[PDB]
Amino acid sequence: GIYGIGLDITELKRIASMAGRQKRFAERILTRSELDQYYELSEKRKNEFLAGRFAAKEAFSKAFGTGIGRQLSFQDIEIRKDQNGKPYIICTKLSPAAVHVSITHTKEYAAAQVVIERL
Amino acid sequence: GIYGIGLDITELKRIASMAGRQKRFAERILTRSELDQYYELSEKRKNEFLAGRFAAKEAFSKAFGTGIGRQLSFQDIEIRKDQNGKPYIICTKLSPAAVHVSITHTKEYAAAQVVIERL
Amino acid sequence: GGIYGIGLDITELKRIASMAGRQKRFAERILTRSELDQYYELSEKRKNEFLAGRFAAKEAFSKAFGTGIGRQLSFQDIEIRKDQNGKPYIICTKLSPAAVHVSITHTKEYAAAQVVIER
Ligand SMILES: [Cl-]
Ligand SMILES: [Cl-]
Ligand SMILES: [Cl-]
Ligand SMILES: [Cl-]
Ligand SMILES: [Cl-]
Ligand SMILES: [Cl-]
Ligand SMILES: [Cl-]
Ligand SMILES: [Cl-]
Ligand SMILES: [Cl-]
Ligand SMILES: [Cl-]
Ligand SMILES: [Cl-]
Ligand code: NA
Ligand code: NA
Ligand code: NA
Ligand code: NA
Ligand code: NA
Repeated sequence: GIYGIGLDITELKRIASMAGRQKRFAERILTRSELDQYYELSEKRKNEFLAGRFAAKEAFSKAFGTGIGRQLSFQDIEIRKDQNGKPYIICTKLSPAAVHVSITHTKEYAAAQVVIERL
Repeated sequence: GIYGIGLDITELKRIASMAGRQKRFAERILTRSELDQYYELSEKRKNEFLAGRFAAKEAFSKAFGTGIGRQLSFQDIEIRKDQNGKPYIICTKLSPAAVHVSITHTKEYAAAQVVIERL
Repeated sequence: GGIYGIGLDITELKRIASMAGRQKRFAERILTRSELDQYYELSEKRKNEFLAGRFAAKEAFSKAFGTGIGRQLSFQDIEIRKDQNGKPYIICTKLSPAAVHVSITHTKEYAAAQVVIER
C-alpha cells in the first residue's frame, strides 16, 4: 500500500535568502552529482535548480515521515532525470521502485510531492 | 488501491480575512482539541495553524469525494501529530490506516494533500 | 497493482492570461472540443480560471504519464470532464485501461493540480 506522502512549496526568494546568508547552504542540500550540474548554471538557474531540489527532498522527507534530521539527510537523497526528462529519486534508505516524485515551478515558487509505497 | 486524492492551497491573507469577517470561524473549522491548541498560539501562529488545518481538511474532503457539507463536516476531521511530528488524520468515517496527509507552508500560503486508499 | 506515476503542477493565472493574449488560439491549443464548449460559456475572468485549471491538470497528468507534453503526449490526448456534481475527472484513451485520479485547486493568483495514475 502507501507508506507515506509528502508535499512542499518553497519560495525562491527564501532560497536566495537562506543561501547567501551562510556560505555552505547549496553544498549541504545537494549531492556531489547534483553540485556538478549546479556549478554549470547561471545565477538565475542556480536558484531555480536549488529550489527544486530543496522542495523535492523536503517532500521526500515528509513522505518518509521524519523530515530532515538525525534519521535522514539531504545527502541521503538524490534527484535525477530519466531519458524522458522525468525526475526520480534514489535514496540509500529504500528501493527506488517504491518512490514517486513530481516537481513543478512558477516564477516565484518551486514545489514537489512524493509518494512512497510499501513493497 | 487508491480511492481518492485531494490537493488544496490556501492564501493566508484570505483566511485572516474570513476570520475577521466571520463569527466563530476558527470554531467552525477546528475540532475541540484543535481549538484548545489554537487558543494558546500568538496571533501570527494562529493564522498559520488555522490555514494549515483548513487546507488539510479541504484536501481530505476532496479525496473523500463529498467535499465539505452535508455528508462531511470540518468537525468530522481532526489532524494530529505523531512522535516524529508527522501529521495524520483521524476521521471515523474510515480507517486511519487508509489515510495519508502532508502539509506545507510558505510565508503567504498553506497547502496540503491527502491520499485515501481502499483497504 | 501499484502506482505508475504522479504529477504536480502550479500555474500562475497571470501567465496564462499573458499567453492567451499574445498568442493565437492558445485556449484552442490546450482544450478539446468539449472543454471549449464549457470555456466559451464563461465570463472573461472565469475563462482564465477555467483555462488555468485545465492547463494545470493536463500538465500534472503529463508529468504522471512520465513524458510531459510533447511528441509522446498532446494536450489534446487529455480531457478533463465533470461528473454529476461538477467535479473533475480525467479521460485519456491513450492510457492503458488504468485508473486515473486528479485534484484541482485554486487561489486568487494560482491554479494547481495533482494526478496519480495507477497501473
Ligand atoms: Cl518557503
Ligand atoms: Cl540526472
Ligand atoms: Cl515531474
Ligand atoms: Cl509566480
Ligand atoms: Cl480522486
Ligand atoms: Cl485561497
Ligand atoms: Cl471533549
Ligand atoms: Cl507532512
Ligand atoms: Cl510566500
Ligand atoms: Cl506558471
Ligand atoms: Cl478523479
Ligand atoms: Na555536500
Ligand atoms: Na484555495
Ligand atoms: Na515552504
Ligand atoms: Na508552472
Ligand atoms: Na478527484
